[PDB]
Amino acid sequence: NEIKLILQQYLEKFEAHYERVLQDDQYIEALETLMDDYSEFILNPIYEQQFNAWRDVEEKAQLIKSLQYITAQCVKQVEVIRARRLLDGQASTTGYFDNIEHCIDEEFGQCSITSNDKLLLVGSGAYPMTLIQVAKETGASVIGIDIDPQAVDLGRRIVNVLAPNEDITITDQKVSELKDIKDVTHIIFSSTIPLKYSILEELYDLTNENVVVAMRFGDGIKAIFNYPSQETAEDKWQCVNKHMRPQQIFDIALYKKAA
Ligand SMILES: CSC[C@H]1O[C@@H](n2cnc3c(N)ncnc32)[C@H](O)[C@@H]1O
Ligand SMILES: N[C@@H](CCN[C@H](Cc1c[nH]cn1)C(=O)O)C(=O)O
Repeated sequence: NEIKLILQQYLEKFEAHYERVLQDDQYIEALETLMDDYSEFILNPIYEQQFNAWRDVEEKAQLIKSLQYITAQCVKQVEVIRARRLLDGQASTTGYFDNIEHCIDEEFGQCSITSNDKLLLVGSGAYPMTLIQVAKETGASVIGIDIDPQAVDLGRRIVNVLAPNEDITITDQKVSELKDIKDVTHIIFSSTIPLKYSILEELYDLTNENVVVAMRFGDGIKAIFNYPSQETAEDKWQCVNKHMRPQQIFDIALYKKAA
């Protein structure tokens, strides 16, 4: 009940900060600072307990749902801002970016992806760290898909700056449109994708029998800055590991073939 205020305050701020950042590139610092606070807020044990204590299903669910959407748009823009800034000759980071760009290597596991493997990232974004960091680290081919053309465009330009000689392709194709989906060994889903589990189910018959999927997600209080986990259809995708990260904004669920 008491916490309710904070979330509605965040929702209003994120709504205001987003509209302001679009029309004027002066309120960037404000948005980045807001996301740095939000990132810290969801990793605070105090507010986690307060959040979990709150019950009222309908109202809470709608509030979480409303927060998921606005923060989705904010992450998109914060990536665009970082992309434009790098292209303008200035590397940068934030509390938010520093949090997530840590354990991108060991999302599947330590020394899991080899040189011969091929990773597919669903929802690459304007600043595709995952593509760049995996490509340079493992020396593997990596693909990125995004429904946003701005993300595709900037993504290609950023890849060209940071990893020009690595095998990195980004398109606006869907999993069904990908020609060499059968050769894909690893698949990462971005947390903030509302159709990620819908595309998971689809990818079963498209992918080979040795494929492994890393689904980024956030349950409980993290669900305000993430789309949560879900049950998967029986005798298809099997959750072999749920990787909770108490100091990171998103957790990881590993899916493999049932046989
Ligand atoms: C900013 S990182 C998140 C990215 O995922 C992308 N995204 C959201 N939903 C989907 C989807 N269903 N398929 C592919 N990419 C998506 C968004 O366009 C955004 O750039
Ligand atoms: N561009 C990024 C992909 C987007 N990263 C976000 C991180 C996040 C989770 N919650 C809030 N922010 C996501 O995984 O949904 C990459 O290359 O990993």
